[PDB]
Amino acid sequence: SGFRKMAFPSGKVEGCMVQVTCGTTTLNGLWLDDVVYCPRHVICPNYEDLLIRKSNHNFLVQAGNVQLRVIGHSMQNCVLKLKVDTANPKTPKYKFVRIQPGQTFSVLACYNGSPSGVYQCAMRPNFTIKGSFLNGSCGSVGFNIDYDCVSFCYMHHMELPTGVHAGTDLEGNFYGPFVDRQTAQAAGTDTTITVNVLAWLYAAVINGDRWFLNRFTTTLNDFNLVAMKYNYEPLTQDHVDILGPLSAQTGIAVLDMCASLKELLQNGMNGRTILGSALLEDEFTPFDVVRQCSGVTF
Amino acid sequence: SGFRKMAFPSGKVEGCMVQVTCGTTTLNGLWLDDVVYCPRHVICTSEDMLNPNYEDLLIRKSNHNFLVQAGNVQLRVIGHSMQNCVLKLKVDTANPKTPKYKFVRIQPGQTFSVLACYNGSPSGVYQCAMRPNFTIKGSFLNGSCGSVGFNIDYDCVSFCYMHHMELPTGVHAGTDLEGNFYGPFVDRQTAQAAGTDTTITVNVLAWLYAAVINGDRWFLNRFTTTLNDFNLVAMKYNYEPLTQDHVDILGPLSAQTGIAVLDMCASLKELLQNGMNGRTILGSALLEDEFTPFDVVRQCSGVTF
Ligand SMILES: CC1(CS(=O)(=O)N2Cc3ccc(Cl)cc3[C@H](C(=O)Nc3cncc4ccccc34)C2)CS(=O)(=O)C1
Ligand SMILES: CC1(CS(=O)(=O)N2Cc3ccc(Cl)cc3[C@H](C(=O)Nc3cncc4ccccc34)C2)CS(=O)(=O)C1
Ligand SMILES: [Cl-]
Repeated sequence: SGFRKMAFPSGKVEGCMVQVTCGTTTLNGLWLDDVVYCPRHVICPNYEDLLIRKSNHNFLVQAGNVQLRVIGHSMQNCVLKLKVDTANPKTPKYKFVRIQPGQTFSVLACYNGSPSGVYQCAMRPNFTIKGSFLNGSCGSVGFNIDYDCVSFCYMHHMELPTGVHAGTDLEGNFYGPFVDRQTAQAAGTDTTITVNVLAWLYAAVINGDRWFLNRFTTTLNDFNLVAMKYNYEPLTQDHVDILGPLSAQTGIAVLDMCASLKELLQNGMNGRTILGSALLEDEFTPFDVVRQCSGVTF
Repeated sequence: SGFRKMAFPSGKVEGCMVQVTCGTTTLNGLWLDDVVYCPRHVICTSEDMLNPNYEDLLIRKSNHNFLVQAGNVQLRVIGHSMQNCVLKLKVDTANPKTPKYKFVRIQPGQTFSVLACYNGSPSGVYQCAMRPNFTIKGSFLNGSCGSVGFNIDYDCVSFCYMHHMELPTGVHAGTDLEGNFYGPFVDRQTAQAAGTDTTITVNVLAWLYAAVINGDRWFLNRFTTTLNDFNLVAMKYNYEPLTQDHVDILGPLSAQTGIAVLDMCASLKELLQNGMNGRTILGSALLEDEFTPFDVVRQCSGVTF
């Protein structure tokens, strides 16, 4: 029993965190094999003009108490790739993956190449993440683990005026319409991840919370007409198919649970909670619910 | 900016998790130097759990009855002893991944990270608090016994909890690493229930100061209160009494934000009376009590917004 916001064990990622310094800027880098990956703004804009003026010895890379020697450098989109002399002996099995909004991941927040905390979060529909970062956190990474392979999906770059965060995949492509520079940019209006709220309602049923269930069902079209009015993402047939296993386990059809979500949206909770929460939670995917309500290990 | 429920990086603890098997029971163990620590109920059958005599069950065992597995390697058990509700298995190999560590016993209201494991393999990490009734609201399934709670201060891992059992309400009970249970609980399947739970007042206050540091002041008022009048009101909402020690501990956050502890106490009294009125505090519609004053200073900036 119990339902917590759970992150993946961070050990395989901790062994990759390094400190990168260029002049007066200090941020975090990801050391995989003989390459250190970090935000290109560490050189700060015309990034190719700023980069051509730098030499290998201008980049100071520190792994623990050891200084790594930079022997080459190149840029790929908004990420800087620093070739080093030493391959990381702690390099795990890994892949670089680009996630979609609504997907969740673990974040290992670092300052000065040292990991300080781990938390779970989701890529919002507006492509921002509601993270917890201070100055020096740039270059901190987001990841998922599938068996023994770490899938790197996010690298932190900046904070927006509303306190939310923006970053790139590990190939340096931004999530969202953002740019790496000091300019007027704001997060778009955000929406609730409908397939995630539904998965979290199934997790509540699994843990013995059934007060919100009703005898009613709905059509997918009628549900979406209601959901659009509460700034909820449209629910697709793919989402319905993905919720199939949880529907079969609890005996509650996906459209049956949608009628419960419609009633919660029009009437509220009435002084009640679901899994210790007075809000409808949208940062657990259907896979996160199945993984936590089973013993999947790494 | 931002305020998340943050756990400590789990790497130093992952390198200590092992699988312990005794007959038909399989659970987790903590391998530190040449000793593996695990719940003593690994020697029990499900029947035994009603009224087990652990001393009588242990005397009948030999070193080779305990199978210890670290990754794909089998560790050899060369000795065994019992210390309260924990079994200590002496092994023939010291853990090369042993971090700098200490065994600490925490008090209710304190927080810690939990590395949940099944079959000696870590599956997830989460943050939680020791409740006033000495239980923890964890996320554990069968096979999680022996999973540990910890804090990492500087490069040292302070082990404070080892998981032993799930009570009938879904809450969890366990021991410190010296095998002493937190709460009036026993490693017996007897009729035992968690005491009435209460809100950790000093933690809710710390969390209100974290919201002021992040720029939110909608809940503040022009009133103050006496400590006694605050406690008479707080008791009525099942909130823990606030002591002078708690007031002293909140001093740094009070000095940083410019809001006296008893003025923050007045704002809490008002929140309990009125509710939130469709508003949230740090993305939450409930008053949060699983962040200590130390957690807030650690996570939040030193500059108020
Ligand atoms: C104070 C702000 C950030 S900044 O001006 O300090 N900043 C400019 C800048 C521009 C482009 C790029 Cl790619 C990166 C950056 C940097 C940046 O965002 N860093 C930070 C990342 N994460 C958390 C941060 C918490 C506090 C301060 C900096 C944080 C530094 C936040 S705001 O109100 O939108 C402006
Ligand atoms: C299913 C229950 C636990 S048990 O009867 O399987 N159990 C008895 C017992 C007694 C004392 C001691 Cl020290 C240990 C144990 C064991 C125990 O609690 N195991 C477990 C630990 N943590 C999470 C668990 C989630 C599900 C199942 C087992 C879990 C085995 C929970 S309940 O509904 O109140 C009965
Ligand atoms: Cl303590």
